[PDB]
Amino acid sequence: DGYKIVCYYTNWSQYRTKIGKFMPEDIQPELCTHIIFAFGWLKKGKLSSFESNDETKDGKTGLYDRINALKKANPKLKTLLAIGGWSFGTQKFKEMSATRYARQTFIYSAIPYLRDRNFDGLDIDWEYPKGGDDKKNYVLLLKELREAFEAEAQEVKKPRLLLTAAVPVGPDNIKSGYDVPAVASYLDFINLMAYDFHGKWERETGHNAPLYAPSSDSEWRKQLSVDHAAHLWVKLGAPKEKLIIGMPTYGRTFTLSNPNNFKVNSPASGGGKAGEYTKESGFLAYYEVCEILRNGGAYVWDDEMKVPYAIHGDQWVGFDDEKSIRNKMRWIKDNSFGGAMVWTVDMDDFSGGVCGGNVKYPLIGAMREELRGISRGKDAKDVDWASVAASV
Ligand SMILES: CC(=O)N[C@@H]1[C@@H](O)[C@H](O[C@@H]2O[C@H](CO)[C@@H](O[C@@H]3O[C@H](CO)[C@@H](O)[C@H](O)[C@H]3NC(C)=O)[C@H](O)[C@H]2NC(C)=O)[C@@H](CO)O[C@H]1O
Ligand SMILES: CC(=O)N[C@@H]1[C@@H](O)[C@H](O[C@@H]2O[C@H](CO)[C@@H](O[C@@H]3O[C@H](CO)[C@@H](O)[C@H](O)[C@H]3NC(C)=O)[C@H](O)[C@H]2NC(C)=O)[C@@H](CO)O[C@H]1O
Repeated sequence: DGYKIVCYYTNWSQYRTKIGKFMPEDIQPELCTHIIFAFGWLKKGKLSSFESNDETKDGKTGLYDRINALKKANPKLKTLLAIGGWSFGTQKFKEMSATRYARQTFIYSAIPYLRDRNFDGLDIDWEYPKGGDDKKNYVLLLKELREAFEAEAQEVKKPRLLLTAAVPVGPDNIKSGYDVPAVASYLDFINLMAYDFHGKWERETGHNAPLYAPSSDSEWRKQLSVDHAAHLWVKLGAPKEKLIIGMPTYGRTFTLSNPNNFKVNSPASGGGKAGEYTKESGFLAYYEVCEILRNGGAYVWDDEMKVPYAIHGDQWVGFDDEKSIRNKMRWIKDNSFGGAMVWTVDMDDFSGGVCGGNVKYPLIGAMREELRGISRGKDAKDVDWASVAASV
């Protein structure tokens, strides 16, 4: 019991190079209370493997087993398999949820799939149900999943499979797709995706995950904050304790139209240049942001949003650091939410070698410290970026 620390592990992190290369054994068994494996997949309406190397076959241990092997060292650890995500899209969910036969086909495939692979539950990551049909059918899917999980638990006499979901922070997305009271009822807990609030799809800089909106925000734009989103879900009927608030170990990047105009809400010409390890314009891992800050980048703390951003030339990144993460943990406690969720475990400074404080998992370690009272170790000190990096 207590606050949850819910960590997403992404199976594509296995393909990154050099400092970016991540494997299940890089996760400390005691780091998180839950590890969610992103992702499984759907084939012919049934739960299936994303890639053959997630599976164990021919004496070669797959990623599923290597993640679940962490429970040998920490038997309290729970694992779940996520289905969906951005790549997965919506059409396969629409089809699977559209009829009782399609739903039950999925459900009775999901239970043995999970049990045979020693997963403790299923995380539904449909992005996103949209429109009245999806809104109803999503509730029906969760409802039938939950009652089938309940029936199985009683028949096999094992603890029940968990059912969770990752849900959006955009008010339009929420209203269109989510019957919040029913959704909240059928889920064990709710992974609030409190990030991607702003990014290269907009023509001005904005933070990936501001706790509060800046005052320069239009009052439409003010809805886009962690604080507003979490409270919206409560207002709509989600129990506070079921809300696990997402925390990004990444930032979103912009190229400034003019390097002299570098504050939040400054004109941008597009996304920031790709990182060496994550190789995607508009995006950087926390440890890629660290390299910037240790190589001439300027650090700004925004005391309105309670988050930092970094500038280097015309490159702008809104990210979370040990300071913003600790402050969000205090806000989690002050508001009695259920804990913190992390996207992802593989973009923290997991080696402890990149950000300079010589602490493995500085961000997630900070989450666990603040929420569960577990020290990150003897001389584990937050990097003070205001001193380490340049200023504006
Ligand atoms: C839990 C939740 O709903 N997750 C959201 C994530 O989907 C999202 O991250 C992106 O996820 C997609 C899959 O959903 C990634 O696609 C894969 O990307 C790598 C290369 O980057 C590739 O090697 C994989 O094979 C590929 N798979 C296939 C089969 O498509 C995508 O890269 C992710 N990348 C980024 C930069 O986000 C995150 C981020 O917003 O939000 C989650 O909540
Ligand atoms: C045509 C156009 O660009 N329209 C914009 C809308 O898309 C935008 O909504 C935001 O869309 C972007 C993508 O266009 C979302 O970012 C994506 O987030 C997913 C996970 O949430 C991530 O896996 C993707 O990688 C990422 N895409 C990119 C390109 O980085 C973003 O989450 C949407 N907004 C919110 C609040 O969730 C809105 C913005 O006003 O309208 C147009 O600008």
